[PDB]
Amino acid sequence: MEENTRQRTENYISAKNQHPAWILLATRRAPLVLSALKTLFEKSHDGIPLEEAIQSLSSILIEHVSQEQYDINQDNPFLQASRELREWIKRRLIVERDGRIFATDALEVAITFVESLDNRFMTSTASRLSTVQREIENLETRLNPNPANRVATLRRRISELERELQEAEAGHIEVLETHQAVEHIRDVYNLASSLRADFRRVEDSWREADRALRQSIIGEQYHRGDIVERLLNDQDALLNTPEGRVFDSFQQQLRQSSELKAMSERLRVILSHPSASDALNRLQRHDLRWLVKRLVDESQTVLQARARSERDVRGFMKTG
Amino acid sequence: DGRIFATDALEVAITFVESLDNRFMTSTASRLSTVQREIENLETRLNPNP
Repeated sequence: MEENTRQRTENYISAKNQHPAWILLATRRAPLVLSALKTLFEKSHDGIPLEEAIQSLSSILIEHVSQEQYDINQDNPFLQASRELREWIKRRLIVERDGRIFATDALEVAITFVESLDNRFMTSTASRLSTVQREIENLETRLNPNPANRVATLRRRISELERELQEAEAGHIEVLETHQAVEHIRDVYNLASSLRADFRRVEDSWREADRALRQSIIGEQYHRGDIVERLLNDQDALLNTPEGRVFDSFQQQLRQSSELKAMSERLRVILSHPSASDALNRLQRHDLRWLVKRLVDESQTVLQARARSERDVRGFMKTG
Repeated sequence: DGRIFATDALEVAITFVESLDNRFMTSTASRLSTVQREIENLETRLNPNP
């Protein structure tokens, strides 16, 4: 379909004139600011404390003072860092939240773009095709409701695994070549890293939904009993909004203690293997080593972020 | 050859705006299942002990 094509131009004009990331990319000083921000958050576990961030930013400013054409300050690093950080918060690029600072989704996308723009390592690896093949293999074998097809698929899979077991019993096994392992490690890192990319879009979904709820209530005459069911209706509405729905299923899976613990153990043994150190620098390996911890804590943070809207029912209903 | 094709630059630029509001999402239980399965595969392959 192509009827929307007329409207898409207006949509893109909107995005250009308002969206944070795009506006950032158009600034005369875009690369310097984006690089500074990238470096700042490149070391984060979670939201960084305001003063830790201030120190790091002031130090980084010192490193780039030689770029004098941009009116970069040359006599006061802490004041400059504070001014710039305040401005960036004004740019809707980072959040005045809980004494810490987090990367707005706009910053996430701008980082992904520019960091994926120059001459670099590509977004893929030689192992991507194998992963896609396995994923399609599972997607088809599970979408197919014909039980006959499913049982036949299992009959052949079990035979393949039986071949493998017999081969190993006879004393023959196979392992990855070094560079093959390098590519697989890079593939793992590329995949798992994307899991973090959308938490703070779900956060914004909750924020916008809650602000829309409170905004529509400007009809002070509204029969307040509606919220007795709207308490469930908001949850249902966001449980079909792909953000909240997918995040809820993600939590449902994230609660499988055995699977997450096993995946962490496997990640540990993978990072231990020598090839790991070659595929990734120490920073990336440290990031991946505790990844499960990061996901757990970020999900819990987003939960306690939606928490604000949860109590809003009584704040709306009651008076006295 | 008389035809026209989009350079990689334009491909990436398109991928940028399309990753704005109308973007697709990856923080998914599906993605986690993929990563879990494929990490199992990677570990088992890297294990040399028969």
